[PDB]
Amino acid sequence: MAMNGTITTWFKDKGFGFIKDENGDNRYFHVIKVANPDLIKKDAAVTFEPTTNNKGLSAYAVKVVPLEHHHHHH
Repeated sequence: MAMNGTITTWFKDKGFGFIKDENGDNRYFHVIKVANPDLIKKDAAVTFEPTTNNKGLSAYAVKVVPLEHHHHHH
């Protein structure tokens, strides 16, 4: 459950985006399902577990690769 991919579309207003699976499956992940802060996003690299729409399989512990920089907020 540790695969690499990239963000193809992102809806920050809706709090999720779309990522292409190594398996060729195009599926969406939610900022809540991301282990890294929802305040940190970048399309240049993601690591995630394979999943489907929330009608079948669920997703959790998604990791987005940082740019060696972050900020702390309340």
